[PDB]
Amino acid sequence: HRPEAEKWLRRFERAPDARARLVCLPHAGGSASFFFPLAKALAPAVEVLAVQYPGRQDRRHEPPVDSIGGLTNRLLEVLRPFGDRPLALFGHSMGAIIGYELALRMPEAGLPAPVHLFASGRRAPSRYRDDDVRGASDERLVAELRKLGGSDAAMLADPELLAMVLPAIRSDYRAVETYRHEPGRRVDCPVTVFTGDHDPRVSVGEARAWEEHTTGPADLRVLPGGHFFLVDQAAPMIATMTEKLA
Ligand SMILES: [Cl-]
Repeated sequence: HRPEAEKWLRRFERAPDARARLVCLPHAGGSASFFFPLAKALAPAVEVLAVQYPGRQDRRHEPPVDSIGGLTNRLLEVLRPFGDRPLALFGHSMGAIIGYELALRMPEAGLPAPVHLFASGRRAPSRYRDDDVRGASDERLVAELRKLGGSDAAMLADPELLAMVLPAIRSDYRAVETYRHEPGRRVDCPVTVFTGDHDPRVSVGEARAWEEHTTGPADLRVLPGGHFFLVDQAAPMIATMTEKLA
């Protein structure tokens, strides 16, 4: 079971004396490797556990888990062994939703409550939007990922890997857009929200609205950029996260 569980997590920089572990949950089309710089930046005080969803990179042959709830169910089991220190969650876009669902479910699932939720690039769970005004073409979604460079973009360049990963991007996209929150629910931990100032799917009001999803303090940081603002704006985010986790 642990060997299977370990397929879901990558520890790019062991931090045996970390005061907290930070579970990092990528966007649609994003893999664990997205958080390699963050693991290096937060160690030794915080240990990053970067989540590898089925269908990603080394898991490319596994069918995507097709719903937020299915991902959450599986991740709850993955995170069982980390109750010896505080656990915090960070997610971008789809990852933000999975982070929120994990935080809500953890106590009834038998896991200690998380100490903090960082929600990046995502409107509050209660905030509804109809279909993207831009549509969601294969070309746009792949182009956004290509722009980021790194390992995920390198994969997309190979037409054989592209053919396999495109349906995973599509599955992820559909999972997030079909996701519906359970009305009335609130986590108990602090929520710190990061959003780009021109992400067309996250208004400042929708980002502030994360306050309706916690009984604890909610914080909002608007950073310059679009949906993937967090790449170019990594430093102040890391600074804020370090401060919050200290
Ligand atoms: Cl996403």
